[PDB]
Amino acid sequence: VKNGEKWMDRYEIDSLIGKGSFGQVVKAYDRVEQEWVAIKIIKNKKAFLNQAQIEVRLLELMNKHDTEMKYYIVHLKRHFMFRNHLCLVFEMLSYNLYDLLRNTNFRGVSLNLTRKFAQQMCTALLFLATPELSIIHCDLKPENILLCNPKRSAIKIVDFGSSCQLGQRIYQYIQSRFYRSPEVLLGMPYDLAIDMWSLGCILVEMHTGEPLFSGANEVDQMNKIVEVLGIPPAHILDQAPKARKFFEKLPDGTWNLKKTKDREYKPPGTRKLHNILGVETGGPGGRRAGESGHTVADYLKFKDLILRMLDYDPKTRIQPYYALQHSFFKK
Ligand SMILES: Nc1ncc(Cl)c2sccc12
Repeated sequence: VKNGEKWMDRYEIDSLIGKGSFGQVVKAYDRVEQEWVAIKIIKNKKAFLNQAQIEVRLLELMNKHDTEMKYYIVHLKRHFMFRNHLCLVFEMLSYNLYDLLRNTNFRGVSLNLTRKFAQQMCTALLFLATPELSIIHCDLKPENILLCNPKRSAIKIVDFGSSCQLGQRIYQYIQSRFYRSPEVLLGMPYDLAIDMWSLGCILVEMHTGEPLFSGANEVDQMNKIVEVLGIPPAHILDQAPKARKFFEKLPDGTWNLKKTKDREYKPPGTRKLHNILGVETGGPGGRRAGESGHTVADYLKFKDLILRMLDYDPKTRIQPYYALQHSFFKK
């Protein structure tokens, strides 16, 4: 595909926006609606297609509801088949929250702009919790969240390439390693709560500039989580099929971390979030200090809400509705 190309008397190709594992996305001009659109083209094999067909069904299912909460999700306009390649057409958006982080030289955005991103994102999760919908994203992270307009702070979610309805699971190795939840590490079955774990991890990083849990492999990842939150509740490890990839059971019935050939890893639960945020010490690297809106009383409300998102037990973890009513959002 090259600049100039006309497709079936309607779409005029301009350029490549993005690559992917699924195929290519492009910038084209529609002559019926007379507006610019983004076209995502699937690679021509039996494998990507079948998943794509699911992506389309899940998007259409969402277009049918018309609530005040569906406006935090990218809008799908059309789909059609051409030169044996499934093609999806969406509205144009701006750059993503990773580029944004990279333009601060990884120093982070304000608490006040962090709050505005969290509010919008808790709303989108509450929309997918609609009983007649019940959708799990399975791949939340900065790259998959886009600004609506480069002048403004409105956002929307994209890439429903891994998504699945409650009780329709295909794979067990899902999510991006940095944003993977403890139940998926322990090979247990998953519901909607895994997307709320990812949000916690994302929000911390948008204020500090660096990831919360940056593992180089599955064993590395779990150890950087025990550093902050300690050993998980016994009742959970006793059901988890891959609990002995990370821990050991004792005669009385208590668990501990496994052996390892030693220059890293602090003791369980001693890397308190308290210092990762710099609550009583003027923010990350005390870079705020002078700055107004970054008072100690506002920092404790952020700390409390993050720690409700990083509960090990997914039955007792906080849900979209109750998070929108937290003291951190109160005026
Ligand atoms: N600019 C964009 N608008 C919409 C979508 Cl879905 C995508 S995917 C890559 C860039 C981009």
